Amino acid sequence: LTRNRFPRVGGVSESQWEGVVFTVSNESVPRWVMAQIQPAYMGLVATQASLAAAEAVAAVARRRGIEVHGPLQVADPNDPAASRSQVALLLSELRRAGCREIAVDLTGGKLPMSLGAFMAAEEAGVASLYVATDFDKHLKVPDMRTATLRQISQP
Amino acid sequence: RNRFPRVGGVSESTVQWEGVVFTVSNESVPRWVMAQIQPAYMGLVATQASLAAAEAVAAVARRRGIEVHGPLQVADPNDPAASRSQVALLLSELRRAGCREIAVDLTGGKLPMSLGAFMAAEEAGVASLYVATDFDKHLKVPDMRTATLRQISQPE
RNA sequence: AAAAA
Repeated sequence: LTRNRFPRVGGVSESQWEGVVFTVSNESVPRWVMAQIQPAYMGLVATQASLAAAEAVAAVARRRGIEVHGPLQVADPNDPAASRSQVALLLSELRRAGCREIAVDLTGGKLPMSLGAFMAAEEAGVASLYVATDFDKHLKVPDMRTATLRQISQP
Repeated sequence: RNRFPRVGGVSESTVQWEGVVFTVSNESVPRWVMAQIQPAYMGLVATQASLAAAEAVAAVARRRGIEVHGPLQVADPNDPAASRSQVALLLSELRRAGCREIAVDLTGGKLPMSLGAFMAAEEAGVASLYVATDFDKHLKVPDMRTATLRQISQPE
């Protein structure tokens, strides 16, 4: 059979990975993951609309001494194939730079961006992560006081 | 090592899928998908919070002659494992009930629910779909008029 | 809030 199999699904990581690749829609959630994981390497995949947010994340990362790859851009946030291709490129680029353990944080972007990132993570044998939060009812944004680093799959 | 040989594309057919399983957050998108695919069977996975919306979808479907399975429930929308288990059961239940071509619509529910549904679809060799819209910047809502059925993955 | 909004 050629059918895919997911032997380890779910769970929580509360720190390890030294590299993280993000799909990007906002800057605050990747900045939180950066503070939790303290990676030495970072990859970023964004859209035209979220490019500025991704550049804000990279600017904070560089001032902490993190090696940043990207932001790479996808032309269509609805297309899972473009996000798969760009995340797979960054995972390869991080590995060729010496990065060992890498995770893909697929929280940001539209669902096809996250699903393409997941497929690229699975094809590379790397873990996929998701930042679970409750919604801040009074500030109308994710409540990062509630943030938990959940694990989607560990190949 | 998993591999995804067929990723992306656009789907336009009222006869390709006999059944659709939804992860549920709202009733509007599943009702749109029902109209487009016109399935004979439907499965539904919900949380305690989205159970009422899933029941609204089921009620509409029953009155159109669709055989509805579920809603099954997951305790936590942030955990992929429960959604994966419940979608896997529904895919099996639909196959046992006579449904030969099933899709999983990933659009609804929290992202971990969708990711669990994707993993169950892949393990069952069934296709995953997404309802793409452009943002209706006038109403600050997804623009349902722009809705197109996207293919996420088509397992071999 | 759970269709990047």
